[PDB]
Amino acid sequence: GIIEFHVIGNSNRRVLLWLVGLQNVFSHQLPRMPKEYIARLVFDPKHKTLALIKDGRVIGGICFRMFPTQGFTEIVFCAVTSNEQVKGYGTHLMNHLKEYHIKHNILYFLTYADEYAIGYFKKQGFSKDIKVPKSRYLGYIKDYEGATLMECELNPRIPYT
Amino acid sequence: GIIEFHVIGNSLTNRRVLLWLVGLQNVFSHQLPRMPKEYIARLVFDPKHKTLALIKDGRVIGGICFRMFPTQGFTEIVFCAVTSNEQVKGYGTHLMNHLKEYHIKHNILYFLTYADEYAIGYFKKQGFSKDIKVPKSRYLGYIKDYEGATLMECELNPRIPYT
Amino acid sequence: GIIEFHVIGNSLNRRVLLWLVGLQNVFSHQLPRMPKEYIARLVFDPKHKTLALIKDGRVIGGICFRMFPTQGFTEIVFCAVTSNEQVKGYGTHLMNHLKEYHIKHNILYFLTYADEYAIGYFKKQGFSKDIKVPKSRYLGYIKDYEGATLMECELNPRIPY
Amino acid sequence: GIIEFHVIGNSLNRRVLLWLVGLQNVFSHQLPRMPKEYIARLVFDPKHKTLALIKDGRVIGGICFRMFPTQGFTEIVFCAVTSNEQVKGYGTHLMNHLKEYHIKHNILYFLTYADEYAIGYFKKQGFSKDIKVPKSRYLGYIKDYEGATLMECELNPRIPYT
Amino acid sequence: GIIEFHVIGNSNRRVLLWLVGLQNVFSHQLPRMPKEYIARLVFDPKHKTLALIKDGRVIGGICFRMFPTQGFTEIVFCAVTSNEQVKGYGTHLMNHLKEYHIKHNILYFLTYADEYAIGYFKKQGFSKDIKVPKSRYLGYIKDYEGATLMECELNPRIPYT
Amino acid sequence: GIIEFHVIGNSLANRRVLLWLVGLQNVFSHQLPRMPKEYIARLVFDPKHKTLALIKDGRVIGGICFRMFPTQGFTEIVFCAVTSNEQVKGYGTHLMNHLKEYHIKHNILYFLTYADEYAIGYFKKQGFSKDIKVPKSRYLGYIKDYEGATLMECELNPRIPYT
Amino acid sequence: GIIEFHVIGNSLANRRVLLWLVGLQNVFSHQLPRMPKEYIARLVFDPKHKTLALIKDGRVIGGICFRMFPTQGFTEIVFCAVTSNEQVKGYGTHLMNHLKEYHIKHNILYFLTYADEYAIGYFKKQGFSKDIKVPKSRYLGYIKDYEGATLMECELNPRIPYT
Amino acid sequence: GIIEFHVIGNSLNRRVLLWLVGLQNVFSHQLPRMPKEYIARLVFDPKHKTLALIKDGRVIGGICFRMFPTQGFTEIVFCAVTSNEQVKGYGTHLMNHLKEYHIKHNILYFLTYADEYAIGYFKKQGFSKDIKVPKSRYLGYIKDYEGATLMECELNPRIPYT
Ligand SMILES: CC(C)(COP(=O)(O)OP(=O)(O)OC[C@H]1O[C@@H](n2cnc3c(N)ncnc32)[C@H](O)[C@@H]1OP(=O)(O)O)[C@@H](O)C(=O)NCCC(=O)NCCSC(=O)CCCC(=O)O
Ligand SMILES: CC(C)(COP(=O)(O)OP(=O)(O)OC[C@H]1O[C@@H](n2cnc3c(N)ncnc32)[C@H](O)[C@@H]1OP(=O)(O)O)[C@@H](O)C(=O)NCCC(=O)NCCSC(=O)CCCC(=O)O
Ligand SMILES: CC(C)(COP(=O)(O)OP(=O)(O)OC[C@H]1O[C@@H](n2cnc3c(N)ncnc32)[C@H](O)[C@@H]1OP(=O)(O)O)[C@@H](O)C(=O)NCCC(=O)NCCSC(=O)CCCC(=O)O
Ligand SMILES: CC(C)(COP(=O)(O)OP(=O)(O)OC[C@H]1O[C@@H](n2cnc3c(N)ncnc32)[C@H](O)[C@@H]1OP(=O)(O)O)[C@@H](O)C(=O)NCCC(=O)NCCSC(=O)CCCC(=O)O
Ligand SMILES: CC(C)(COP(=O)(O)OP(=O)(O)OC[C@H]1O[C@@H](n2cnc3c(N)ncnc32)[C@H](O)[C@@H]1OP(=O)(O)O)[C@@H](O)C(=O)NCCC(=O)NCCSC(=O)CCCC(=O)O
Ligand SMILES: CC(C)(COP(=O)(O)OP(=O)(O)OC[C@H]1O[C@@H](n2cnc3c(N)ncnc32)[C@H](O)[C@@H]1OP(=O)(O)O)[C@@H](O)C(=O)NCCC(=O)NCCSC(=O)CCCC(=O)O
Ligand SMILES: CC(C)(COP(=O)(O)OP(=O)(O)OC[C@H]1O[C@@H](n2cnc3c(N)ncnc32)[C@H](O)[C@@H]1OP(=O)(O)O)[C@@H](O)C(=O)NCCC(=O)NCCSC(=O)CCCC(=O)O
Ligand SMILES: CC(C)(COP(=O)(O)OP(=O)(O)OC[C@H]1O[C@@H](n2cnc3c(N)ncnc32)[C@H](O)[C@@H]1OP(=O)(O)O)[C@@H](O)C(=O)NCCC(=O)NCCSC(=O)CCCC(=O)O
Repeated sequence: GIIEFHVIGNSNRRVLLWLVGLQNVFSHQLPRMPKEYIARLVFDPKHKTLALIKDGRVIGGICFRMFPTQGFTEIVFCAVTSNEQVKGYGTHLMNHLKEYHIKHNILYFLTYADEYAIGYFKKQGFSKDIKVPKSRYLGYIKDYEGATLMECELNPRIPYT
Repeated sequence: GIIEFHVIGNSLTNRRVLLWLVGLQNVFSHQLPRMPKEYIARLVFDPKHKTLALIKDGRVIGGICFRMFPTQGFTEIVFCAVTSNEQVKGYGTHLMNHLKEYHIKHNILYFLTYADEYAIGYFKKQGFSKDIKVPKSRYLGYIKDYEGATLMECELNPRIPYT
Repeated sequence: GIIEFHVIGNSLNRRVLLWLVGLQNVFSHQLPRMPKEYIARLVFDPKHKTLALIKDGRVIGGICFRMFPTQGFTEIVFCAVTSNEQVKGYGTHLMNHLKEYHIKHNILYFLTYADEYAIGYFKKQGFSKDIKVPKSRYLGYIKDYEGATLMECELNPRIPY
Repeated sequence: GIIEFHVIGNSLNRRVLLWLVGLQNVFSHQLPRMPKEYIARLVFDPKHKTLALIKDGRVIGGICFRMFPTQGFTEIVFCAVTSNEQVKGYGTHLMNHLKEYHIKHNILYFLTYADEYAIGYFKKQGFSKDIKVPKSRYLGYIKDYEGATLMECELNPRIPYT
Repeated sequence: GIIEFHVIGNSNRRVLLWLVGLQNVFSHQLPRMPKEYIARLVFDPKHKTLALIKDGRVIGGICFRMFPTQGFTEIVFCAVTSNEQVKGYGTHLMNHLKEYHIKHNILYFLTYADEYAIGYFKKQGFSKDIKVPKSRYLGYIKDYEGATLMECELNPRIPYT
Repeated sequence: GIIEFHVIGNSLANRRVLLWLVGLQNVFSHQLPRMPKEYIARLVFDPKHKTLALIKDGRVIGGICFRMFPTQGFTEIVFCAVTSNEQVKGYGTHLMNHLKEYHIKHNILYFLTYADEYAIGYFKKQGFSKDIKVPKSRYLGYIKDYEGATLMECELNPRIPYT
Repeated sequence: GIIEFHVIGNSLANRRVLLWLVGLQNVFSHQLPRMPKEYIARLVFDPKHKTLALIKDGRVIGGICFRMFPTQGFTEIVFCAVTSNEQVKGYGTHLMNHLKEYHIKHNILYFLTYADEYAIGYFKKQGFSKDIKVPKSRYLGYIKDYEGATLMECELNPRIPYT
Repeated sequence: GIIEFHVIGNSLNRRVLLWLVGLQNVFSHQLPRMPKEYIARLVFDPKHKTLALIKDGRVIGGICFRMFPTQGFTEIVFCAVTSNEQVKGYGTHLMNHLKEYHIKHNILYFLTYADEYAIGYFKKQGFSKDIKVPKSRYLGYIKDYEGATLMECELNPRIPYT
């Protein structure tokens, strides 16, 4: 149906049910993390979420945490619901997220990828060469140990969307 | 007895809480004799200081005074004590665990603190470590420094329940 | 006509408004390979300021910059003097005002990237390739460009009056 | 006669206003190479406060400072004692008061610059050329007087200074 | 490419950037017009502008000024950006402007056209025979020595879009 | 059988008037079928158009939708219709008269209308004329132009009672 | 008797003004007895119409009803009358002289009127002309063109003391 | 000395009032065969504006005008500068300022009835006898003094006059 992207968060029913929608999709695709954890982070004020909507219904999104005081943006949760993967949705999601960030003058993503995920983060432009001083992000980015930290650098000249 | 925990603090915007804070200043000062009593009470009743209080039968029997630095990304452990006839019962670790839970819920996962010789052992068993991942450039001037004490650090795991 | 220097920006005034569009035009005209949209987005960003050089109510040049007190330097984003008034010292006065403005604001370091068409002008303004600012302090704060040369300028602090 | 301290500033009283002028006077006289008006814009800046030393009604000394609590330190801007009150301990009591004041606001580091003529006083007040504080924490905030040693003082909140 | 139309003006950031986008497209497509004149009118509040928005960015517009008291509108600027011309965009912009002017009780367009623009206005149902009296438009619309005054009369009983 | 006149219009209205406006838009739309019913609708509910409604047993049977241009010194006649089973009874004249008297009481003295081939003798019999004394500069681009229709004019005497 | 001039009308009255207006409604209709009293009354009390009243000994003895059309730059003389026991004494010429002075001070420099056969003499003596300098497009429709009545104009000079 | 321009008038502030009276003097004195009553009644009329030329406090000239925004033009009513400051560009700088003022208020036509001594000046200011504004549009809104020359000036809104 109509496909739409909304950057939504907690500061309205339509947004609220979308946020439960997202928390359902993040808990279900990322089972290794307590659903109570995903709920707090999704419904936190400082966290925003880019929501992919197919016909009223959440099917995917990205939860992030902008650190404009730090120069970068932390990518917290990335899921696309199982009957919607591998149709290039995750890419469209990352690009809207990229476009959103260049419009807000922020040019580095930082995220902790799991072994299963790294291939998709490559294909979005993320590298293992972390050019940000560890002193800049340690303690702000939620430091999963074992998970693999990656960087992305945006070019505010390219239209990502 | 009945046991309750409570994050309390001197608000600039109540009386149970007041007498509760007084009781903590009395515990901290008497269990921490080389801390001047006036210095403790200044910190406790300071607004940007919170204080997890441990209450047994309405009576303060311990607690941790801490100062959050969310902009910096870590919490300063300021005081903690358990009153003398309630130590070695596990109350000290229950305070720490609860303190750890509150701090996941507030998206902070780093504890800094200075320890004398006599407290260093306790903090290791709360899973602090001498190795400090946090940049000096981030905590210096915000945490009450202590020349002559160890700087300990603790890293919390948001995927874990502590209480 | 009489020359005026003003440090302006979007405040988050009709005369300042049309001046910011004037700057957006001489910036986007003299830096022709840069997206008009991008220059406009930055000129009108509230956290960027622009030293405008005014001659007869009309914009003839200026320097778009972005200060980083928390980091001790200022990023210089755009510098252009309009064509019919270049090589008249106008560029130098703009740079010299900027230096005066920053000494008074206790920032004594400029960081800029210089393409080959512009690097000489910056050398002649007291810039060097010798970046004394720790890389620790500027990554993720200055728009890292590849293929361009990062230049530094260190100001000399002055006791006013 | 009566000696008396007050932390004065220009916010948004005739007594306080003339007190400030006296402070600009004493500062500008004891710092003769400082432009008088640069001293003026500072004393009367809202973000600057001054610890005034009044003696029998009259400004004889002071320490002008700017607090940077979001950065954990205070910048010491001007110290001075009028010349016929120097070498009496007035300078030290002015400092010790400024310390006691800052313990109470949980700022525990002083930064300042020291020319030839006053570094010895600052060392007697416990300032060191070792700067514990991150250069990343003050480089864009404090006025640099290049040619004058930057010095730091770290405060112990557990001790009385008054 | 999601195209979309909007009648906007100066009384919101994206609207501001949208007008800058418009002032740009106008200057570049109408070079003999001073850039500052174009901006002075676009950001004048009695002047509205029908922005054509391809995939988020301005790629065309008509700056017009409505004169209800006088019973007509002034067509002030017309442009479609260079890469998007001869696709129909110019005619679609006129038709939307015509519908807006039906639903607003205004059924007369006046414009001055130089020789290169006369072809386009004839195609949009403009004519050189001006039935509005000089008494009604003169000194209200900005006249142009040597440009043809072109007139258009709309049918409120027609759908134009 | 009780017949009333009311000058109504869309105030920028209660249900009786709203329903009347609709009934007027219904009637105008049927007795004028070459007029887009969406155009009739948009005009009748315009806040600067008024309508002299002929009502019988609470029911709209006819009206004259007009547009007063007091700055220009005349009124435009927009729509004129009596329902079909009430025509040729003299309703359309009483409507014109009530409208004529309405306007001299409002110090407007000129009517302008466009009349197709099939409406011209109606207006002739209500005092309208093809000879326009109003200057083209006064009305052009203020009245809705209908190319191929005859512009008609009417001059009202304020020393006359019309009703 | 003490004579007075007062520009009055029905605003949006004062019981001394309101009785003056009927005093005028009387004098106008009685001196112009072939115009319906109703038409005179409606106008005198129309609020876009003012009246310059001539008050002798408190009673009304004449006046000039007028209508200022500033947007068009002219005023219309609509009624002029002096009580019968007070004609041929200079009253109609003072009333006009005041009307003139008043309009200079309001930056209006043209008077128009449609004079009947019996008025024309008076208007000429007040410097009125049949030669109309104001284009037809400015007054037509705004002032009523009675068949058989003579448009006459008066052009005022602001550098002249009229009163 | 210091020279400033000020569009002033009576709003229906004493330094303004004394400034208007200064204008009514200067006008009345440069235009002696015009009744001073009439000059004054205009200058202080509220539908009238006056662009004042202040040199060292003192009003040395100005232009009294009347904007007819509904009719699309502005009447020039009085132009004078003091007898001992003419022929220095003052009256031309005054009109240039009046031109810019009217561009921003989108009124791009001036009309004036000139006496024979004025005509040269308005022509240097770019006035001409070829009136594009239809009679219907200005007639009666401006008094047509017999013997006076109706002149017109069209302003170009893309040119910078000041
Ligand atoms: C990976 C996504 C989010 C993307 O879904 P998508 O729409 O299918 O992506 P697409 O545009 O259609 O395809 C893009 C392209 O990415 C490549 N790719 C390589 N590895 C993978 C992979 N594991 N999954 C999905 N795609 C992957 C595929 O080949 C795709 O096609 P392509 O090769 O480009 O032609 C989705 O498949 C999903 O929800 N997976 C399960 C959740 C997950 O594992 N998320 C990653 C971790 S989230 C985070 O920020 C960290 C949490 C903490 C931690 O991990 O430690
Ligand atoms: C440390 C506490 C508060 C803990 O009391 P508790 O309820 O009895 O603890 P528990 O859970 O029952 O047992 C914990 C376990 O920790 C072990 N342990 C090893 N070393 C120590 C040690 N030094 N102190 C307390 N326990 C210690 C004990 O064997 C306990 O049993 P376990 O090993 O688990 O079988 C208590 O002993 C006390 O009141 N101590 C004196 C107050 C004190 O020194 N607190 C820490 C310093 S305050 C601060 O934040 C630092 C200020 C800056 C500076 O000091 O320089
Ligand atoms: C470069 C400026 C802004 C300076 O204009 P100006 O008024 O002529 O300066 P001036 O005081 O009269 O001349 C002083 C001196 O500058 C020297 N110079 C050396 N190289 C150049 C050069 N490439 N362009 C202009 N001047 C240059 C001239 O020889 C002059 O020599 P002199 O000292 O008089 O003997 C102007 O020419 C201009 O707008 N040029 C075209 C646009 C441009 O390339 N601007 C500089 C790039 S913007 C930038 O690098 C900021 C960051 C951009 C990014 O991040 O990518
Ligand atoms: C330095 C002060 C302010 C101190 O006043 P005081 O009453 O004499 O202090 P005290 O407690 O009685 O004496 C304590 C001790 O200070 C020692 N000392 C060593 N060197 C100096 C020195 N250069 N000046 C003053 N005292 C100095 C004296 O020997 C005393 O020693 P002691 O206590 O007996 O062991 C005074 O001498 C004075 O007013 N001097 C003139 C102004 C001045 O030098 N101010 C400090 C310059 S920094 C400033 O405020 C400007 C900004 C920085 C910049 O310009 O870059
Ligand atoms: C005129 C427009 C805006 C329209 O372009 P467009 O998107 O290509 O329109 P289209 O529907 O795709 O094609 C329309 C059709 O109109 C015909 N035509 C005749 N002359 C022209 C012409 N000069 N340019 C474009 N088309 C023109 C062409 O045959 C076009 O294709 P078609 O007939 O459908 O096969 C465009 O060409 C353009 O951007 N031109 C540059 C600026 C400009 O020419 N503006 C018009 C005058 S600005 C004004 O309103 C008055 C300012 C005062 C003054 O000039 O003095
Ligand atoms: C014309 C009216 C509205 C009036 O009808 P009514 O109630 O019967 O009036 P009445 O007092 O009994 O007068 C009947 C009298 O009018 C005469 N007559 C001469 N020509 C016509 C004519 N063309 N149509 C209707 N009647 C006409 C008849 O011979 C009758 O003779 P009579 O006066 O009784 O001796 C009615 O017949 C009707 O419903 N007509 C259908 C709609 C219509 O044509 N309305 C007039 C035009 S709408 C407009 O305002 C113009 C919009 C723009 C445009 O037209 O382009
Ligand atoms: C006209 C007036 C108002 C003037 O009477 P007044 O107070 O005596 O004025 P005055 O200063 O003493 O006379 C100055 C001079 O006016 C001359 N005059 C020349 N023709 C006439 C004339 N036809 N009627 C009255 N006076 C006339 C008299 O001869 C006087 O002496 P003069 O000949 O100059 O040596 C008076 O006669 C009167 O009230 N008459 C009855 C009403 C009347 O006819 N008023 C004239 C206005 S007509 C009107 O308002 C409706 C026309 C609108 C329309 O329906 O189209
Ligand atoms: C005309 C002005 C106002 C001009 O002020 P200014 O500073 O002297 O003029 P400027 O800037 O130096 O420009 C001088 C230049 O204008 C040329 N010019 C040609 N004819 C004349 C002329 N008749 N008067 C003044 N200048 C005249 C002179 O050759 C000068 O040559 P230039 O252009 O400098 O090379 C001045 O001379 C003056 O105050 N004159 C006395 C009052 C006067 O005549 N005012 C203008 C009449 S406006 C009016 O109300 C007339 C009656 C209108 C009505 O019927 O309501």
